[PDB]
Amino acid sequence: DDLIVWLRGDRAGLGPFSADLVDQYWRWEQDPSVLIGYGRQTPDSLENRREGYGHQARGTDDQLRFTVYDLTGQDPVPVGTTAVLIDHHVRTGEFVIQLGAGHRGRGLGTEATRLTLDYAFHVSALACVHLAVLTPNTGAIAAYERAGFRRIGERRDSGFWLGRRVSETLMDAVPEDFPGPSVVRGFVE
Amino acid sequence: DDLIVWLRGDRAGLGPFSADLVDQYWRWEQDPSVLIGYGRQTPDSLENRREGYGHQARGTDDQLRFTVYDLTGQDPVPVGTTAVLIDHHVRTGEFVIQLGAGHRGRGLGTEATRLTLDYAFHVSALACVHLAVLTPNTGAIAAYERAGFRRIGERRDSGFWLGRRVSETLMDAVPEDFPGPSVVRGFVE
Amino acid sequence: DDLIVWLRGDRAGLGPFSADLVDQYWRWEQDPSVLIGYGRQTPDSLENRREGYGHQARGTDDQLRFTVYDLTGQDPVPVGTTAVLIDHHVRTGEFVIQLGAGHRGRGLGTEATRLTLDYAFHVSALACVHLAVLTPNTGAIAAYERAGFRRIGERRDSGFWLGRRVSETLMDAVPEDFPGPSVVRGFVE
Amino acid sequence: DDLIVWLRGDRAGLGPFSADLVDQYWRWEQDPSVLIGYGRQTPDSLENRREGYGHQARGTDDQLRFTVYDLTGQDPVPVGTTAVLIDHHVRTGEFVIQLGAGHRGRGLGTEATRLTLDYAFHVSALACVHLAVLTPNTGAIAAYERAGFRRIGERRDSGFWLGRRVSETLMDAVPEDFPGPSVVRGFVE
Amino acid sequence: DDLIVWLRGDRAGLGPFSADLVDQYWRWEQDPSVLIGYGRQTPDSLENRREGYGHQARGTDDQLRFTVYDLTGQDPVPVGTTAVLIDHHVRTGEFVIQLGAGHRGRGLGTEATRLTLDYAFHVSALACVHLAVLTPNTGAIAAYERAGFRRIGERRDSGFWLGRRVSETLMDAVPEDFPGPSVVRGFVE
Amino acid sequence: DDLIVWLRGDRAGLGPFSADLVDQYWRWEQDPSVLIGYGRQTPDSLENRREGYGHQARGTDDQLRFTVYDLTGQDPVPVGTTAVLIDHHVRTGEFVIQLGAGHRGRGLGTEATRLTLDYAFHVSALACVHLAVLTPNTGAIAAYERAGFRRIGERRDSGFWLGRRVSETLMDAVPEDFPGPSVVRGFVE
Amino acid sequence: DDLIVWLRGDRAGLGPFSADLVDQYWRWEQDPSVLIGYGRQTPDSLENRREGYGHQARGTDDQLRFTVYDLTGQDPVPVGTTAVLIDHHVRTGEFVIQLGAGHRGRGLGTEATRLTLDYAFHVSALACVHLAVLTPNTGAIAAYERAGFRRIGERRDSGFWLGRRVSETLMDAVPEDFPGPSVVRGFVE
Amino acid sequence: DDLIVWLRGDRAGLGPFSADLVDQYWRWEQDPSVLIGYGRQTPDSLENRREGYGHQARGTDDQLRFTVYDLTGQDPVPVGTTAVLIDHHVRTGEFVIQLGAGHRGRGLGTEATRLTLDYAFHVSALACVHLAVLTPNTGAIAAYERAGFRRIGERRDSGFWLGRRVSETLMDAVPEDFPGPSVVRGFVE
Ligand SMILES: CC(=O)SCCNC(=O)CCNC(=O)[C@H](O)C(C)(C)COP(=O)(O)OP(=O)(O)OC[C@H]1O[C@@H](n2cnc3c(N)ncnc32)[C@H](O)[C@@H]1OP(=O)(O)O
Ligand SMILES: CC(=O)SCCNC(=O)CCNC(=O)[C@H](O)C(C)(C)COP(=O)(O)OP(=O)(O)OC[C@H]1O[C@@H](n2cnc3c(N)ncnc32)[C@H](O)[C@@H]1OP(=O)(O)O
Ligand SMILES: CC(=O)SCCNC(=O)CCNC(=O)[C@H](O)C(C)(C)COP(=O)(O)OP(=O)(O)OC[C@H]1O[C@@H](n2cnc3c(N)ncnc32)[C@H](O)[C@@H]1OP(=O)(O)O
Ligand SMILES: CC(=O)SCCNC(=O)CCNC(=O)[C@H](O)C(C)(C)COP(=O)(O)OP(=O)(O)OC[C@H]1O[C@@H](n2cnc3c(N)ncnc32)[C@H](O)[C@@H]1OP(=O)(O)O
Ligand SMILES: CC(=O)SCCNC(=O)CCNC(=O)[C@H](O)C(C)(C)COP(=O)(O)OP(=O)(O)OC[C@H]1O[C@@H](n2cnc3c(N)ncnc32)[C@H](O)[C@@H]1OP(=O)(O)O
Ligand SMILES: CC(=O)SCCNC(=O)CCNC(=O)[C@H](O)C(C)(C)COP(=O)(O)OP(=O)(O)OC[C@H]1O[C@@H](n2cnc3c(N)ncnc32)[C@H](O)[C@@H]1OP(=O)(O)O
Ligand SMILES: CC(=O)SCCNC(=O)CCNC(=O)[C@H](O)C(C)(C)COP(=O)(O)OP(=O)(O)OC[C@H]1O[C@@H](n2cnc3c(N)ncnc32)[C@H](O)[C@@H]1OP(=O)(O)O
Ligand SMILES: CC(=O)SCCNC(=O)CCNC(=O)[C@H](O)C(C)(C)COP(=O)(O)OP(=O)(O)OC[C@H]1O[C@@H](n2cnc3c(N)ncnc32)[C@H](O)[C@@H]1OP(=O)(O)O
Repeated sequence: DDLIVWLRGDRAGLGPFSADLVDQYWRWEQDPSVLIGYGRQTPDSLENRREGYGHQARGTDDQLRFTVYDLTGQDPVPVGTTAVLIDHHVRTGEFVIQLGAGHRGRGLGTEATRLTLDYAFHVSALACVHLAVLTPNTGAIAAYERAGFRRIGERRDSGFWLGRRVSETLMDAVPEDFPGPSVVRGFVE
Repeated sequence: DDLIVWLRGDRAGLGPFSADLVDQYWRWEQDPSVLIGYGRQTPDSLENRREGYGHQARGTDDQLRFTVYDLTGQDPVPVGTTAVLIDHHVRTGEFVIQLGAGHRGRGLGTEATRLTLDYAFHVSALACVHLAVLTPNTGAIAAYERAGFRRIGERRDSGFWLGRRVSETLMDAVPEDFPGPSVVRGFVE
Repeated sequence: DDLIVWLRGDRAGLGPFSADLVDQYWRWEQDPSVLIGYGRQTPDSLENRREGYGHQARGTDDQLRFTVYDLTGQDPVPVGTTAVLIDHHVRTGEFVIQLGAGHRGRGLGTEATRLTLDYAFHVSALACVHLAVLTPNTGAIAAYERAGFRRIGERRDSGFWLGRRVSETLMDAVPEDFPGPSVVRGFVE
Repeated sequence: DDLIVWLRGDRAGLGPFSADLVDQYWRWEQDPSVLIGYGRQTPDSLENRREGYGHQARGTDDQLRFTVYDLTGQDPVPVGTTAVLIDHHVRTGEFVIQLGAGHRGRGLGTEATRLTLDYAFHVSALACVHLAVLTPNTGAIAAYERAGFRRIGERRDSGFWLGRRVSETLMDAVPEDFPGPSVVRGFVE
Repeated sequence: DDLIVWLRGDRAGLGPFSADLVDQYWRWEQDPSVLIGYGRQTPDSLENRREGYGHQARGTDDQLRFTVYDLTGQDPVPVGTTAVLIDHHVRTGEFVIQLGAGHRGRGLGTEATRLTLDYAFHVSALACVHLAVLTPNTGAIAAYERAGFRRIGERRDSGFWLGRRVSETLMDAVPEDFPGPSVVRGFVE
Repeated sequence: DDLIVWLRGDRAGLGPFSADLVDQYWRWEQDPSVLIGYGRQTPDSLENRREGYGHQARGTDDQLRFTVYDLTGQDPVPVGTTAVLIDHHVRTGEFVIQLGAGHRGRGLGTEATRLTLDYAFHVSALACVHLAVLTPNTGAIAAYERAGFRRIGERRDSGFWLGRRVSETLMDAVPEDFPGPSVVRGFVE
Repeated sequence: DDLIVWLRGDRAGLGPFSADLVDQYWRWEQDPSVLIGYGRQTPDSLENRREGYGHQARGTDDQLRFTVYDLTGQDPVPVGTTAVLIDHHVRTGEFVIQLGAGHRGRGLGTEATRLTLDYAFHVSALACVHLAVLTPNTGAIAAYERAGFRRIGERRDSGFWLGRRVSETLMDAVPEDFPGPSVVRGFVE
Repeated sequence: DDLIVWLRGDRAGLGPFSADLVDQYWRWEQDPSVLIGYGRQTPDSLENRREGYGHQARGTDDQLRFTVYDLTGQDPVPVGTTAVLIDHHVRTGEFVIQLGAGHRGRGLGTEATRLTLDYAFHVSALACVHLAVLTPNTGAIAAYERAGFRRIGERRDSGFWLGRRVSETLMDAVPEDFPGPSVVRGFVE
């Protein structure tokens, strides 16, 4: 009962960024695959994440932070995190996502991204959500395309993939391109 | 016995803004339906609400904060919160209200608003209580009209409803329009 | 040359909220006619205004503050102040205005309000600008109507006019109702 | 002699971000045309810019700030500012530029951007410089293309131009696409 | 389960710099053989190491710190520490390593250094990793050569070995010289 | 008379790091040629150098800082700076040097480096002075070789020269290789 | 197992300056015989020693502090303390030693001093260790001579022995005079 | 008249450590010959000496600091500094002295040392004054011997002279060996 779920899809759900899961967040974020995908170069320390959680909690006015839940089992189980950094001046947000090691390839990222778009469009009233993703990270590309993002173009020589200088793909999503039924509309009506 | 009730109506009651219910207040306020109705765009964090409760408690000179109780059962059960921000210079207040997910449609909002008007008129000696409500939120409109509010007009393009730009309805209530018997008069006489 | 002018109309102009004019701002704001029109009940002290100017200058992210200039003479002469309090979450702002004692009835308020609407619509990208004005203040009503505001309705018994309890008129303006040519479009094109 | 010039082109030059010009920087940055082009919605206050200059000066490890000079006259005259925010983890920077009101259309922006690219590529050893520009700002588009930037694509509905929701163009530049002779190579050899 | 392992080789592995092992780190670092090899002249105090651990944890942006694990047994057992001090301006790092007294000569240092090179090249995207080692410390020389380092030369009279003034050997490693299969590539692909 | 000179050679001299020359030090250090030679990527701000001078002055226990003087004229004129960072544990120091734009190629760097070696060997009693220099910086190589440094080797891919990844040359000097007469011996005997 | 031993001789050993033994250190140091031998005139208080231990632990860069162990029994038992105050500028240290009341005359001081010399010469790379000892303290003289110290001379009238003004003997030791096998060489080879 | 003189000999005198001469003290102390003689390895900064003067002035309970005066001219002229660090527990002090560059070889050091001994013996009531001097510094040896010091012995390999490891000579002086008439006795009788 402690694990609150706000948005419930068919396969995934979103809930708040609970403080009981800060060590799990640290372990997910310091996985080498996530470091490669994000492009972070150094692991962070657990003490520093524990300290940073308080500042993350205080600064919530222009930031969405969710814990994604796998709803295929009897009870929800957290599988990753999603975040949108909101710029209230232009109604846009920047989207990032990562899942745990054992939860990838099962589709949870696609519906997690779709639910994040639903929340950002229909609760936050954002006009555009955009992301930057390293070009070789093709799985994320496909997940974002099916979630509702569209390709803008490639920013040449702007990241490292396994030490090699590679481009990164810029993608964006707009409310009129949002696929599938919206859970938030079900909440309101 | 810990749950203090000040005003007791037929279906609802009002009591103080107890500190034992801060987590319940957070869970009510972060529900997506309440976020849509209020027009808030980002969830707040539990730590930030816990911190803010102390400041809310200290600043009570020009602020009413109540917990609404359902009195239909054997014991009172809290179902929502009501607040009036008081401007002592002109004897007016701004009214907001929200209930929990499972308590809507049973009428508790109407008598909660009516009791809030009774307290604001007959204890706080306010000359006018007003509110701003998004136009598509028709249930709140009907509840406010039966509680004692009257429509002023529509403020065009001043809010978002499911990402769509919509108007909001301005309403106000005056003591000479207060319907039904007053509990506070029963307290005094 | 010290008096910077950003927007130049036919009769009026807008510039920044200069620190050399804080005493003039205090004298304008403490005039009994402005106190009656705004509904403020006590004069403020010059020391307190001098202290507050620094905090006003620091907090500029969601606030417009202009000094209105009379451009009918050889050089600009400041005649009043205009302000818009911006709510970035919904792209709306609340508008207030006052002129000095000897500058009223010459039309400067109308073009000052119109230029403020031009700036708020075409630079700040606001969807709605609204105001609250005491009903007996009919001159302000006419000035706002010709500037581009439209009447919403009356909030009953929500202010004092010469000690008498009176209503206040709510007005709003939208970009599609903005009259006349826009100076900002001339800046851009 | 006080105006230091580091890079000297045919028409323009770059020098340090001198503290004697903070008021001129404020006046340039608060011009309505620059506010429209950048997409900033509120003017900043002179006191706040004066305070911020110290923090800008202290934080120079990952930030380039230049004052652009017009070298067509007998002595250099500052005409604008250029900045690159450096991300040392991936050797990339984000580029912004603005000129004063009377210096546009004379070409100074093109060589200012080209010299900024020369410095960023050949002194800072950056692999990619990128920018975000509102689509209707076509003059900046042409200036950036001739300076050495190439178009990536359009980020849909991510900015306001005169209150209208418009897209913004993403551009980037790489060392192998840098046009013309490099001044920095002349410094070294 | 508390002992996290990120990189797993055949004989060794790398994990985070856990706080539960600060006393073990102190005992390893104060061993006379490690003091001779590093060239440190005075033992450090346990209280000072306990204090320093917090500062080491906070400063992780340009520093790699690993605990090396022996994976030959049923469960991982920590045997030493490796560190890379990163200079993000030029994509280079300085490498140091020490093992516990009973774990030397079994090969763990070679694969620990190789895995550190793998992480530094393929996650941190470093172009060069270099080290300084006292010339008489021939075992470390052989371990570094087989791990992937190459000899640069000798810095004359720049260290003490058992009180005698001796030279130190400078070595470096580049990605194109990295031997053997990379674990990180297995993580990504 | 204010310009103190400690060591006087035939062409050059060394004196203390006077506070009257902090702006001249800033202008020398921010020259693009010095930034290329040192490998620094961003200019520093004058305010930050002025602040840092106090901390540089306080920390003199393990640091040599000199201003080099040209003694060919009637009076000494400062032409550059030299520094040695001392590690008292092993009696070694790291050497850096830069001259002003108009003073290079006249030989002053060679005798400045030689006098710095004389001071470091015969006053500081250092056993080894070493340096790191980018390989394409051949003039510095020749100056250091004639001053008394000897080549160790090349550290591959450890710096940028005009944006290109290049190696850097490691050099060292020992007292028994110190060429020419020593001024310090003249001071003592 | 808590009692760490670094250097192990035939009769004695040296380990770190453990915090569990601060009261034992106080009791040893306040013994009247140690006060006479050192020449201290007043006892120190236990609270002051407990406070000072933290500062002693923090300042370890130029200070050796050991606890001497008697290794004749089954387990090590601490019998005294040895200290060397290091001057890193000239590679010299000043040596002091005291044992507990019941451990003198059994030889432990001689090997404790010899092991301290071994550590100071072969780990700290000191060129000279010296001491000052009151002339009537003949037992310490003999112990120091057999440990490896040689007599310099007598500093006349520079101490008190039982209230009488007496001279103190100055002694020093150099690596080339170090007697017996070195444990540290066994650690390294 | 500002230059106070306490002790007046035939050729030299001693006075207080005036604050008007802090820059002259810095210039004397940073002369390379004084650095060689004392054995200091790095010059100190003028700001640091100016800061340290206040702390030197406050701590005068166990410290003598004099400015030596040349009394051969019409008025006293300061030529150096002398200091005695007093250990009140045993009535002993450690003596140091340096003169300016142009005042050596004229005998002023001998009478300055003799007057310092007179003050230390007959005002401070010290039983022994001692010094440590590098062995090659033979002029200081002769000056100290004629002033009243006697040789104790040589501390082997405890200093550097022009980079060479040399011994230092230990000397001491006692009241019964004080040569010549005492000025202080003339003050008292
Ligand atoms: C915003 C940024 O900066 S990008 C950073 C992204 N974060 C990371 O990469 C960290 C590690 N990766 C992850 O956490 C996750 O993989 C995410 C969040 C990127 C989402 O990836 P997934 O959850 O696996 O996508 P998902 O599981 O919904 O399925 C995506 C589709 O991509 C396709 N796909 C998967 N892998 C590959 C591949 N290697 N190549 C091509 N296509 C692939 C599959 O068809 C898959 O459909 P299916 O798995 O449902 O059958
Ligand atoms: C002040 C502001 O800014 S408005 C913010 C209001 N807060 C929220 O909307 C948060 C979510 N909603 C709520 O918490 C509650 O619904 C409140 C506080 C608005 C009150 O709503 P309710 O308590 O359901 O009104 P209530 O239950 O007293 O009945 C209201 C009447 O509205 C009518 N009504 C209910 N839903 C609808 C609807 N979708 N359409 C039209 N009419 C409706 C019904 O006839 C109902 O009568 P009944 O339910 O007693 O039979
Ligand atoms: C936002 C709020 O809370 S309302 C607070 C308003 N502030 C104040 O009232 C302070 C004192 N008043 C003022 O500073 C100014 O009068 C303002 C800012 C309200 C603007 O008023 P004005 O500048 O005089 O309006 P303006 O001069 O542009 O002309 C307005 C028109 O109103 C009409 N008008 C003026 N007075 C009256 C009146 N007493 N009755 C009816 N109509 C009138 C006139 O036709 C006039 O047209 P004209 O003067 O150009 O010929
Ligand atoms: C990075 C960002 O976020 S974009 C923010 C850009 N900043 C601003 O827009 C603030 C206001 N504008 C400016 O300060 C300047 O115009 C800059 C910095 C954008 C550069 O613009 P300019 O300096 O005028 O470009 P420049 O003068 O070098 O010439 C650019 C070319 O664009 C072309 N051009 C100019 N105006 C237009 C126009 N309205 N439509 C189409 N093309 C145009 C011309 O052919 C011109 O060539 P020319 O003027 O040398 O004959
Ligand atoms: C970066 C610096 O500043 S150097 C500081 C290094 N740190 C230290 O020296 C502290 C003490 N030493 C250690 O901790 C470890 O010995 C390390 C980290 C240096 C690595 O040494 P090792 O782990 O023993 O190397 P490793 O075990 O992988 O084998 C190295 C090879 O060197 C060779 N080798 C070992 N000892 C010697 C020796 N005395 N002489 C010559 N060759 C030797 C062996 O052939 C060995 O192969 P093998 O042991 O697998 O059969
Ligand atoms: C320690 C480090 O990190 S290296 C950083 C060095 N700093 C810099 O490079 C900043 C800019 N450069 C300088 O300040 C100076 O050039 C220094 C300090 C490097 C010294 O260079 P110089 O003072 O010119 O050397 P110097 O003048 O004594 O003469 C050096 C010799 O190099 C030779 N030389 C000069 N230029 C070149 C060249 N481009 N190619 C080959 N050889 C050259 C000449 O024969 C010259 O002899 P000469 O000039 O007396 O006839
Ligand atoms: C550094 C300074 O300032 S000196 C301060 C020294 N500290 C103290 O004196 C405090 C009290 N004393 C002590 O703690 C210890 O006695 C120490 C540390 C000085 C060492 O003294 P010891 O450990 O007894 O010397 P040790 O036991 O190794 O033997 C020394 C030799 O001196 C000789 N000796 C002992 N006592 C005397 C004596 N009274 N007269 C002459 N010779 C003596 C013996 O032959 C002895 O050989 P042996 O005891 O092995 O048979
Ligand atoms: C306490 C310490 O740590 S020692 C540090 C001493 N400080 C310094 O050395 C700094 C530089 N030197 C000085 O400041 C001064 O020389 C001092 C303070 C050491 C005193 O030296 P002086 O004042 O020259 O001694 P003084 O002038 O009184 O005469 C000393 C005698 O030494 C003899 N002497 C002088 N130089 C030499 C020499 N190179 N070799 C042998 N004998 C010499 C002379 O016979 C001289 O007699 P005279 O000069 O009166 O005819």
